[PDB]
Amino acid sequence: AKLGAVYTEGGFVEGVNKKLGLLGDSVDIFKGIPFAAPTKALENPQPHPGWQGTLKAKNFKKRCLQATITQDSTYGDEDCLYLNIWVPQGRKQVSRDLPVMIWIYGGAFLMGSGHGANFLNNYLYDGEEIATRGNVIVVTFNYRVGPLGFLSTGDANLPGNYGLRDQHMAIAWVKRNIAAFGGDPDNITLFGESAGGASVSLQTLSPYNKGLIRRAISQSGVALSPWVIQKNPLFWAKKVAEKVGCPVGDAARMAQCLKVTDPRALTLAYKVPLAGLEYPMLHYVGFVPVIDGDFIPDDPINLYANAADIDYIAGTNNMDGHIFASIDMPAINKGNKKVTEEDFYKLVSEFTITKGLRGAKTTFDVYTESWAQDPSQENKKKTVVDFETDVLFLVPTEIALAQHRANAKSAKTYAYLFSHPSRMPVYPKWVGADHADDIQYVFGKPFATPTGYRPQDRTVSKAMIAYWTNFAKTGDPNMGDSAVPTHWEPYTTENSGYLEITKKMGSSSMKRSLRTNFLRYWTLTYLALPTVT
Repeated sequence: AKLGAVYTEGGFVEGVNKKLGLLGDSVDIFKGIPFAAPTKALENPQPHPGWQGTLKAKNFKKRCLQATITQDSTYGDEDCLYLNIWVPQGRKQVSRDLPVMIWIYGGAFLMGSGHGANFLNNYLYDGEEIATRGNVIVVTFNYRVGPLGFLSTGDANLPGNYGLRDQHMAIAWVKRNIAAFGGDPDNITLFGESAGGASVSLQTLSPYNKGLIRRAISQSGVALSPWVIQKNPLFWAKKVAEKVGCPVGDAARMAQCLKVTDPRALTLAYKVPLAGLEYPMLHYVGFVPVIDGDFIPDDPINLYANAADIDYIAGTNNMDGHIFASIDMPAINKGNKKVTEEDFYKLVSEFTITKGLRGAKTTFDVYTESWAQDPSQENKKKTVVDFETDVLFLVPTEIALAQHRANAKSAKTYAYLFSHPSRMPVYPKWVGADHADDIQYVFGKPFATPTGYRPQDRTVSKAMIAYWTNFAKTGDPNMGDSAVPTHWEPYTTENSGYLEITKKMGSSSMKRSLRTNFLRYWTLTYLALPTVT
């Protein structure tokens, strides 16, 4: 079929019908639809005026102004609030009442875009595969990142979270306009990975979204992950100020100077160091969401009631912390490099800053019990990985899973562990998936570009897309248009089980207590420890 021209609040818009096979099936593709007025530096996103006639939505638009790969130069543009839609069309009647999935990309909050991940093959967030295979509409979009999206003074001079508002603007635009495209506005499901999953989590927790979101999915990132909230934004806003010439004496004088400073200078202001250096990487991402008593009313841990009727899927990857570990202690991946005990303590010492040497021991005490199964070999090395996976992703996710059940009313809750491997690990037991590995399966890359994947990869992808889009459709990953290889049991304080995703989905796929030992340590004792200042 075909949609042709569609009426949106801002006016008509025309996409591109892409024939999918030869019997009539296709997909309508809109790229570059504006959901918010061009942006003013460090100012909240505003409504879009509209345009006259028909907007030709055939090409992606610029990603938001952001640092480049080498933090050498900048690419993008401040006129980036655009979104793209994919609508699976059948052979007769155009589609209607389709669940709607809105993707929110990650990138440590410093970079990314709706088309974001790309190359000479094909962009990674293309929603054609998810759209057509799950019979759902897919929206991707851009939101301000880096200083321009999260610079904040920690008060009203410069509140921060401009990026989160952009997300909000697009989710709202979808709510009021996705019907014209054949989507069910009361069935919007948000999904994202890393900063994307933290963002999905933060949006479900914000009162600004009352009545907008029906369900949500956090892939390796929830609002509780330690890297998500910037506890001392002002410090950061000063660093930028210095570098760009603004006075760092009055919070209010420096904020108006920054609003006028060249957007590009602000973007390049701060530069994250090399690769193997001084501290852990967490200590380096600074431009992030902030607890502003407005969009994020209080610490996210006290906001879950706001997600009481939002079904929720949250999970992490097998070796989610691998790559981060491999930068704070390169030894991990060298079959001839030693892993010290003093080293690992220097590290956990860093992740436990706000808890003094006390909190450094307690943590060190818990993670070290290895009766040296491998003082410096396959074991103590992996515990370095598990420390990173736990702090950055597993534990925060488990705390959010629980906090979401404990506040549930109608909301169902589901957890997962992604363990399918895409590459030979270093050690034969460290088999699994690294950070971000899940994206390509959720986006159906094994089908998109079959030639770059193994049959097993296609199998994992087909399963994950089926679960995600049955969930988007009914709130039950098990129920919908796609068969799933195995029943996925809802998370409850009691059962508190998760589904392990691998190439061999079976009944033993449903696991339970995952290191309840550390979850327990962290929540029961570390958290209640005295925060030294």
